[PDB]
Amino acid sequence: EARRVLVYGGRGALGSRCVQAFRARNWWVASIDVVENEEASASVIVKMTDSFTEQADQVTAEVGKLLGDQKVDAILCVAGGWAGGNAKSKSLFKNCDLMWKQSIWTSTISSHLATKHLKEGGLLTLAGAKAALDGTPGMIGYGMAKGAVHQLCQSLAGKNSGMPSGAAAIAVLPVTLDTPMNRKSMPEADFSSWTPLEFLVETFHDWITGNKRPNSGSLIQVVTTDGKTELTPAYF
Amino acid sequence: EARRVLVYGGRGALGSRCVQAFRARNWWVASIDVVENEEASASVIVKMTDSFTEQADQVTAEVGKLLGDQKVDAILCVAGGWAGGNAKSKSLFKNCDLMWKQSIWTSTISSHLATKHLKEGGLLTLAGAKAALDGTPGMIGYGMAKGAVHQLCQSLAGKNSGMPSGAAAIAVLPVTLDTPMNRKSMPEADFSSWTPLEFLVETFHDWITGNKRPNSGSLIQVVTTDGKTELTPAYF
Amino acid sequence: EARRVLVYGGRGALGSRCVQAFRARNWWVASIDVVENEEASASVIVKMTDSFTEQADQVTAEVGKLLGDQKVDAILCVAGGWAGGNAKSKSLFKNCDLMWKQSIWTSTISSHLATKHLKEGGLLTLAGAKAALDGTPGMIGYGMAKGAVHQLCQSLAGKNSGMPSGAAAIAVLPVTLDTPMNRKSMPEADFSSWTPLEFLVETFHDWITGNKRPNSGSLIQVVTTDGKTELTPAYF
Amino acid sequence: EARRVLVYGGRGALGSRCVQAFRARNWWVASIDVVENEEASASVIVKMTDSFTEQADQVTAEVGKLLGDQKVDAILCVAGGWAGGNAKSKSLFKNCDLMWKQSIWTSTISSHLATKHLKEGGLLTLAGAKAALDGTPGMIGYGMAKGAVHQLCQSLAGKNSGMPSGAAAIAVLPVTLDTPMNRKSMPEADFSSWTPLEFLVETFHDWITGNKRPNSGSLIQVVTTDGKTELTPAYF
Ligand SMILES: NC(=O)c1ccc[n+]([C@@H]2O[C@H](COP(=O)([O-])OP(=O)(O)OC[C@H]3O[C@@H](n4cnc5c(N)ncnc54)[C@H](O)[C@@H]3O)[C@@H](O)[C@H]2O)c1
Ligand SMILES: NC(=O)c1ccc[n+]([C@@H]2O[C@H](COP(=O)([O-])OP(=O)(O)OC[C@H]3O[C@@H](n4cnc5c(N)ncnc54)[C@H](O)[C@@H]3O)[C@@H](O)[C@H]2O)c1
Ligand SMILES: NC(=O)c1ccc[n+]([C@@H]2O[C@H](COP(=O)([O-])OP(=O)(O)OC[C@H]3O[C@@H](n4cnc5c(N)ncnc54)[C@H](O)[C@@H]3O)[C@@H](O)[C@H]2O)c1
Ligand SMILES: NC(=O)c1ccc[n+]([C@@H]2O[C@H](COP(=O)([O-])OP(=O)(O)OC[C@H]3O[C@@H](n4cnc5c(N)ncnc54)[C@H](O)[C@@H]3O)[C@@H](O)[C@H]2O)c1
Repeated sequence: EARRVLVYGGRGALGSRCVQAFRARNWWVASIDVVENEEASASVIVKMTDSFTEQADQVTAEVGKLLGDQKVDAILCVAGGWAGGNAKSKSLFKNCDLMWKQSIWTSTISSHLATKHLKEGGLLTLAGAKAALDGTPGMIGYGMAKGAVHQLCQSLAGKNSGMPSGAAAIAVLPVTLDTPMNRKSMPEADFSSWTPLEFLVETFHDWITGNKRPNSGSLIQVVTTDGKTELTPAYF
Repeated sequence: EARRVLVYGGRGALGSRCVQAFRARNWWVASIDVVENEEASASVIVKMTDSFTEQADQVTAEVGKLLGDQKVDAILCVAGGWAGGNAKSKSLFKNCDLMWKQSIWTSTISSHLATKHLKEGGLLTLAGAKAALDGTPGMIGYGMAKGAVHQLCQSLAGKNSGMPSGAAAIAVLPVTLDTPMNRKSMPEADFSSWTPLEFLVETFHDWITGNKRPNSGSLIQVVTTDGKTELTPAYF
Repeated sequence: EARRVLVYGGRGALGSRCVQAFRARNWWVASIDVVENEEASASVIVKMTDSFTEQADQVTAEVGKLLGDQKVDAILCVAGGWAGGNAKSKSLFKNCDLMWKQSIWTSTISSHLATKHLKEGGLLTLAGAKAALDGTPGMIGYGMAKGAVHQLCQSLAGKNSGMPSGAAAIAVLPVTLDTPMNRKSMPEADFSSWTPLEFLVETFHDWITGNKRPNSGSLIQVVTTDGKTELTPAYF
Repeated sequence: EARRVLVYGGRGALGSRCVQAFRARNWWVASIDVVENEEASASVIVKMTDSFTEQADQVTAEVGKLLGDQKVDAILCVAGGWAGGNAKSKSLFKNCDLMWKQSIWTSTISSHLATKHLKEGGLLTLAGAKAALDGTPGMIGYGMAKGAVHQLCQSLAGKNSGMPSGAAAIAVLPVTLDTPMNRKSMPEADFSSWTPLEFLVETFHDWITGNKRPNSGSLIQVVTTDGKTELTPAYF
């Protein structure tokens, strides 16, 4: 059930594949990002600023004029990334602002675009990370941004949150996805414990089209061991 | 057993009461807030800026000079505030920008200053909220903020976080505090279910001065019933 | 407010999604169909027979054993199915026999169990159709099978019926539920007028957890215009 | 203006009287029922079976053999009966089954026979009931069955049901007919209200001979107050 999709983080490794395969199946796919994704039906360009309200208003404004009264089947917020740093760090403040702008800013503008552009029965997927289900001493910024996003699921799953009737919020919780960049930077890493980008496209495919879709509020873990990926509930 | 205290959020309702209880015991108290505290030993002024890196680098420069080589006993992060609104509200991006600046920008800089300026065995307290242990649909922004602080507290409590030996990070999680503004906003409320500011200040002295302090990464729910307040832990 | 639910029709398209969401809500869901449902907490297997009292006594008996002295919060009766044909049709006697078996046999056994097994205050939902509120000249068996279910919903709402005190028998009148088979079967159709199953699962959830439940003997029309689904009262 | 007629249920209280009277007129009258009516020109005897398709294929092929190329002028389907019991009852299933057999099966086979045999401009009359225009809590099987017959009658009045051009299907809906066994089961009732079979043979005869005929799909309530009996439209 799905010929309309919004991918926040459209040019980034996983979002890019979601743009590629939903077009291979003739869905209209649109990419919200800091750059244009030429393979998308359309791209919306996010404005670099320090003002959350200023980037928030320009993005919500231009998805306004692009969709008009067209609702979407799914918004997949897959924007995100990584920066390390413990609390004693040099870089703690540079990385915290990078992380907050990458997951807490993007998941909050997407949530709003959900309450306005999203179908009843539709789907908002949020980008969590399983590291954050506990203390992340070595990456304050990361854990904080993604633990914020897991609390946000619980809230959109809540009575009177703004989510369209029958639509759902599901935070996907990876350990390490498997991108060319990750392979380049973490060379001697067991790539067989990284999830393939395709298993998440496959998963958003079943979920978007009613197939075995998990309750709103759901924090779904994605663990790959030796090539085999597993989806497991986490409870907040 | 303690004498040197930082209060982040020093001119707020709990912040002022901490300067007063402690100043009148002849503790050295410095206040950090966007304005001055004439009843504190010292005042650091927080520069209004949308740049988290602007403000952090500043507070860490000014606190860093005040203290020089003196390790303080306890840093109390009691900055904060409150703003409602679900994902559909029009003022959401503004109300989220406030709640992150008051609760996410301030609890992070205080985690940083604690790795740099805190005594071995000393204490950092962060201000969380019991409401955000669950989903907060009627207040998207506020539960992201406080949800991120409960996660930060788990992080500082762990291996190689940056905290000094024997130093505890503890999050206090109130349901409602008895303030003049709560009275004036929720005028027809049952004020006996509110936690009196004085309970927390009596509690901050007990944990500060060695007597009865809990573990680092403790989330301590603060609940007051018919004037009687008990404290009970939450697990993450 | 509901943990125990019987889904008469547990393997069909809508009743299936009801065993999924409610077991993921850790409710006790017992499927009642012509085949076991492996996701349910229980299965009563309806023995195929041209004798009404044989199907009706083996179901009442197997469900009567399965629960014993326990009462259930709800009996969702979503069994039904469809076949066409006018009064001249050579498939008339086959189709008619199947529709009266799928909707009158199952509605009358679900009634009877509610009087014996529905918790005081509980829900029974019967499966109806918007179509059958007027004449159905192209599907005689169907409009005559649903129309009898609409008249049953009223009799249950009547004084001295057997219905448990405080309980409600509500009927649901859909035009087209969006489902797998309807997209494989009706393929150039406008899906924007088709109800997403996830909206009826959420509604069943409201009505079962006491929230916005309509009165007993209500004919609720479910109608989706442009993706927005609405519930309106029909009067018999 | 009419001389061949089938009387379905033709051996029962109004069924017998339509035979006797249309015969006093010399109309060729055929009686369908589970015993032969020796007063009519030809009697079909319905096989007592559980399979709807077994009985329906047998009654259709016997009426079919008897008439061959002959179109009839009016099928008066006056078969039926009565049984009590609300949804909690012991006898619920037996009587539901009996009432479906008597009033739902018989009426669906009449309708298939009118499309095959009724003349253009001819008449099909179905036995409905005032009681079932609303809920019937004490008699669940009876109101389901008669509620099924009211719907069928709008379906047959509709476009391409298969009814011969100009023909009509009109449901008659009594409160109580004055019958001998009604006098035995109800010995003290005010019979001045019990409609007399006679008034419906008088009326069937007018409708059959085009005199003041209701439109097709009309539902005629028949209410007798104290010696006059009025026919008034009911609506779906
Ligand atoms: N190895 C992993 O990729 C990995 C590991 C753990 C968790 N997950 C998480 O799941 C999600 C999917 O993984 P990913 O590889 O696609 O992340 P990613 O880093 O590859 O994608 C980042 C996207 O965010 C965009 N961008 C950055 N800030 C933006 C902003 N404020 N507004 C609009 N665009 C912005 C970038 O242009 C980019 O398209 C991520 O959020 C990630 O943190 C992934
Ligand atoms: N009923 C309540 O007031 C209540 C209930 C539950 C939780 N809390 C939480 O408990 C804590 C203390 O309670 P409070 O009522 O005294 O709050 P408060 O607002 O009265 O005091 C906090 C002070 O922190 C300052 N602060 C805001 N932004 C800052 C920034 N960017 N840099 C430095 N300081 C900044 C504000 O100026 C304010 O004066 C807060 O974290 C609050 O959210 C309060
Ligand atoms: N588009 C639609 O699917 C649509 C439209 C209008 C109304 N409805 C009505 O809403 C209800 C649910 O829709 P649906 O698509 O899920 O129906 P469905 O046909 O897909 O499912 C009916 C299920 O109940 C079972 N059922 C049939 N006879 C049974 C019996 N005698 N004993 C026990 N179970 C029996 C069937 O085996 C099947 O698993 C149906 O009753 C249907 O009539 C559906
Ligand atoms: N008090 C009333 O007389 C009254 C009230 C309301 C409605 N009506 C309805 O009007 C109709 C005619 O009135 P009635 O009193 O003469 O009913 P009746 O019981 O006296 O006669 C009905 C006849 O239909 C036959 N019928 C039952 N099963 C049949 C079958 N399987 N195949 C063919 N025919 C079958 C019965 O054998 C019987 O011969 C009935 O259906 C009745 O329910 C009558």
